[PDB]
Parts: sequence; structure tokens; C-alpha cells
Amino acid sequence: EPTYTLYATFDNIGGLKARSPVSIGGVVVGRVADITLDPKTYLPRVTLEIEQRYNHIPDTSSLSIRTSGLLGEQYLALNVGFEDTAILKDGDTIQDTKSAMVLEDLIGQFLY
Amino acid sequence: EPTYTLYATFDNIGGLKARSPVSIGGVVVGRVADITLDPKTYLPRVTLEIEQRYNHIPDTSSLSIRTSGLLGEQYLALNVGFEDPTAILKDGDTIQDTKSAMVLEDLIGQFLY
Amino acid sequence: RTEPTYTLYATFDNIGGLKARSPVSIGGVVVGRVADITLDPKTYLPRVTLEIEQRYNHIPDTSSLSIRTSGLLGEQYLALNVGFEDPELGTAILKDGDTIQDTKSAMVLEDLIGQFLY
Amino acid sequence: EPTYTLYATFDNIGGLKARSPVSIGGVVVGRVADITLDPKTYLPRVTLEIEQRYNHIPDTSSLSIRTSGLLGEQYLALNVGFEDTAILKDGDTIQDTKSAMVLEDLIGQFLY
Amino acid sequence: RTEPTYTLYATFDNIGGLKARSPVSIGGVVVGRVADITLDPKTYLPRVTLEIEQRYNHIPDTSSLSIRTSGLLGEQYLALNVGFEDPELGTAILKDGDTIQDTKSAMVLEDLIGQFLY
Amino acid sequence: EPTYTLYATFDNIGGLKARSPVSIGGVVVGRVADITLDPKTYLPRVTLEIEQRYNHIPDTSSLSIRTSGLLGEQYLALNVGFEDPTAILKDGDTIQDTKSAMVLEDLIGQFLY
Repeated sequence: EPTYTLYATFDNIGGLKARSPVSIGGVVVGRVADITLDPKTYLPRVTLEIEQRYNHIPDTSSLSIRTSGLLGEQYLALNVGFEDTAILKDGDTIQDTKSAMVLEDLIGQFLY
Repeated sequence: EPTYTLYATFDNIGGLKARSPVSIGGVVVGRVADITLDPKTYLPRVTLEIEQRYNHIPDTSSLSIRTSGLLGEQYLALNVGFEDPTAILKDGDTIQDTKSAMVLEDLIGQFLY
Repeated sequence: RTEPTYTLYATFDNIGGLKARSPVSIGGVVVGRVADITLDPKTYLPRVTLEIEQRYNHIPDTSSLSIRTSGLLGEQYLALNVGFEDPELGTAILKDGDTIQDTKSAMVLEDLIGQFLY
Repeated sequence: EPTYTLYATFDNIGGLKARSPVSIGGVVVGRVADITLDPKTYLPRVTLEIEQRYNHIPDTSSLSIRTSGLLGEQYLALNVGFEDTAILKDGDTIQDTKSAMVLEDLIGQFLY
Repeated sequence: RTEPTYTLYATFDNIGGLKARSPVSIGGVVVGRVADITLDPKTYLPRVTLEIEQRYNHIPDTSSLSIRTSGLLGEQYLALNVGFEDPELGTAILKDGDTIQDTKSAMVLEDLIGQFLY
Repeated sequence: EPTYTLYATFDNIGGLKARSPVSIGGVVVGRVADITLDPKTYLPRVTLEIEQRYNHIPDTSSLSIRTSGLLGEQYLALNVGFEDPTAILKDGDTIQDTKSAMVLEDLIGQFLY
């Protein structure tokens, strides 16, 4: 499958790494190609490669970083948004992101 | 065993994959043959193969995606529904009634917020 | 050589992870083995066949089976709970080919989570 | 080390098996030698072998069945009772026992 | 060849499972490595030496370190949190040999359990 | 490193064994050399060997038995106490202040009852 490039910035990518999958409905449609840290914002930017056969994904789509079972690996959940506006293609950015949970933040929540 | 085909659409199939089992009462009656994503709806469509000897399963039946123990693998729980004046499923029929895999992050967000 | 056994049957709603050769415990002591599991072609209910060591012959009908797990990531097993022997009436002893009417099906991790939350 | 025999009856021995240790203060002083089910009571009877160098253990002592960490193995916690009456030796019984927890009873407690 | 780095130091109360070669993450992206851990012969406090890739040169003094775990049975790592750059005053940039004053020590499983209960 | 001897008595040492470490601030400063059970008190007495380079540890110091992560192994957390007009520990000294291993069954019994 040829792929098209997508970019996304998160506050915290956590356990996500190069080769991590991109799922829709839990089906893998692509892969984290590279992770790097903005020289200026010190915020991580993910580069995605999405199989071409999933070409009709809207800009209103989002990404969440998630885990696969309890001790699972980290993956990216692409949530397909409503169409009315455009469609993503090599070089487009996903605006709407949700950062990995931080186990220590949940323990501090769950206690305090 | 020869098998008969069934189809079912979920919002989220999570860890379910090709060759994942189909259980009834925890007894394996079949296998996920293929998972693919609807070209139009971007919703996963599961193709099931059920051993023929389990032919009298009604339309009011459901599937849930479940895990086998805590760190288990994902499987499909077919719940045989009550039969009443609908029909019986056979090669090519669809199961309307589905329940998508749980998402660890949604349960933690529930349990906290 | 091997301990000779007697056959017992039970029907559950859901046997979960239980399989052929799974043990049968009393007070956590193994007294036998799941011999076969099969799914009724008509009731779509699993029927378990048990082999119990002969030396445990005085088990009453009022006895139960629960499907349980051995620790958190454990294997599945059958807990046979010995019921009380009533001298009033109602209360015999199980022998080759008897059925255990009182069963409890495997717990379903998804049902516990759905309970615990909703 | 030569050993002396001790016996004990529990309602439920759970995951305890032949060769399981007998700890005092978390120090191993002996071993489950055999487990068997009373022909009449259908209650498990444990046979223990205790290293001889621990000879001054009173009758008022108890046994609890416990687990070593979360996914640990099962062991027997011998709790040394007060002396005023006697001392255990080859063939004596420990009256005071506490049966293994049953994971399904704790889940039913924790929910209902 | 290898990315050249700059040295940073930090003192914690308790470094827990953190060891030499443990990573340093920003937003979960690795920017460096624990180079050495040693215990002050006088303060009996652990002092960590860090090597940060040069290409991350614009980190402010108001930045912090927390010792964290990667999933539940994970390995220990250092979360460097980039602080705000104040144009009023008080707020420089770290260079070879600077110290990170703001630290948070490893969590102690026994302290969480003692909290959660008592 | 040459080492200096220390002794300490706990109610329950749990999973702690010979060769278990002694940490300060999570830095290993020594090893459990031997565990044995007092012939009289039936209480476990731990013999510790501490690297000599950590000689200035006060009597008001404590030991706790702890676990390294959830499924971790057991180790001894030496907490250096505040020094005030007592003394310093050296080959043969005893640590009064101890905390015995947690017992999973006691925490579950707390958490429920």
C-alpha cells in the first residue's frame, strides 16, 4: 500500500514510539513514521503514514493516544469527524489531538 | 467442519483480529475470518465462520467483544437470543445487535470523572 | 496405574475459560477433572462431564459447582461445594451418571466492570 | 535438619500444595508434606514437617493461608501463640486455622 | 557517530528504581539519559548527572524533573517539564553544568497504599 | 568495598532474603547478609553489611521492608534520621526503629472490613 503523510502536535505522546499503529475502530490504517520535539515549543510533533485506501478522512477528525489492554502498547485512535469541511492528503495536519494519560497524574487524581 | 458465513458491524473491534474465536457459553463455535473497514462508513465489518452443527441461531442473537481473563486475548461472545413467532441465521446473514470492545481510557475517565 | 473415577454431569449458562482436563477442587483439594465439555445442539448450553476419584463417593445432591480462577491471572477450575445431608428427606448421594443441578457460571470480566461502574 | 510432624484442618486450603512453605515472621521453618481430604467431613487436612530447631512452638499457635506478593505462591503463616499451655511435637495438631481467601468471594464482597 | 550533549545535575530525596542509562523525556520524547547516580557522602541524598542532546539548548531554570514509571510494570524515567520564560526577571536558560532545583522524587508503592488506606 | 555490620529485628520480614539490597534514597549502600529467627523470641533478626563509605548514619535511622514496583523484589529502605546533641552506627550496632513487610491479606482485610 502507498501511504500519505499527516502531522499532529500533542502536549505529551507518552509511550507512543516510531512504528506505533494508527487504528480506526481498532483497525490499523497506518503507523507513526517519526516523533520529534519542536525546537521552539518543546512540544512533540508526530508524522503519520496512512494507507492510501483511507483517503476520505476529514480535517474535523481527531487523534487520542491510548493503550491496548492494561500492560498493552500505545497506539493512536483516529476518530473520523463529520464531513461538510475538507479531506486530509500528503502534508496536512490534524488540529484536534488528545495527549497520552500519565500514570502518576491518575494516581494523584485517584488519591487527592 | 464446513462453516456458514455471518457478518456484523461494530463501532470499535479493539484487539479482535482474524482467527479470534466465536464462543457461545464459552464454547468455541467459530472464528473471525476477516475484519475490514467499510469504504463509506469507516466502520469495521467482521466476517464470521460458524461450524454448521450450530445452525439454529436466531436473528435476536448479539455479539459482544470480550477479553479472556485480565491480560487475555479478545474474542466474540455470541449470545443466542429468544426465538418468537424472528428467523434463523445462515451463510450471508448479518447480526444487527453488536457491542463494541471496551476502551481502557474510557473506563478510567468514567471511574475518575 | 490410575485412581478409578465416577462420571458426573452439570449444565452451566457460561463455562468461560474452563476446558477439558481442568481440575475439580473441594476445599481447594483436587478430587477429579473436567473430562469433556460440549454445547447442546438444541439448548446452546454447555454440558460438562466430570470424573471424580471413587474415594469421594459420599457427595450429596445438594452440592454445587462454581467456575472459579486460581489467583488473578490463574487457570479456570470447578469448585464443588459439599451440601448438607438432610435426614428429614430430599437428600441422596451422587453416583456414576448423576447430574449436579446447582451450578454457577464463570464470571465475565466485562460484567464486573459494567457492574462496578454502571 | 530432621523435622517433626504437625497436622491441621482448614475449610479451604486454596492454592496451597505439597512442598508449599511454612513461614514464621516470613522465615521458612518447614513445608506442607501432604494435603488430603477427610473421607467423612470433606475438609482438607494438611500434614506439616517443621525443622526440629523450632521445637518450642505452643498449642495456642495458629496457621493462616496467605499469598507472597500479588501473583505470588500460597504459603502457611504460623503465628506463635503465648506460653502458659504446652508445646507441639511429632503428631500434634494445630487447632487454630484460617482458610485461604477465595478471589470470587472478595469480588462479591467488594461489589455487593 | 553520536548526538553531542550537555551536562545537568539534580538532587532528589529518593530516586527509587531510576538507574544509569534511564531516559530523560519531554512530552514523552527522549532528549537524553541519566549518566550517573551517586549518594552524597555527607547529605545522604542522591545526586543525578544528566546528558541532554545539544539540540535542546533553550530549557529554562524554572523547568522541573519528576521520576516516573512507563506503564504499571514499566521502567523508571525522568520527566523534564519545560517551565515558563519570564521577561519581567528571574528566568535564564540551563547550560553545561547547571542544576535543576525543582525535582519530585520517585513514588513509593508503600506510601500510596498507606495513604489510600490510612 | 569493606563493609560494617548492623543488626535489626522485625515482626515480619516477608519476601526479604539473603543478598536483598539496602537502599538510601533508592541508592544501594549494602546487602542483607543473613536472616535468622531468634531461638527465644521467634522474631527474625537481619544482619546487614553497609559499604564503609557510608559511615556517618545516626541511631535515629529506621529500616522499612519495601517492594520495587508492583511485582518487584523486596529490599530494605534505610531512612537516615535527624542527628541531635544521638550517636553513629558501626560494626555490631542495632537499628531499634524497624517497619515489617506489608501482608497482602491484611491490606485486603483493611480495604474491605
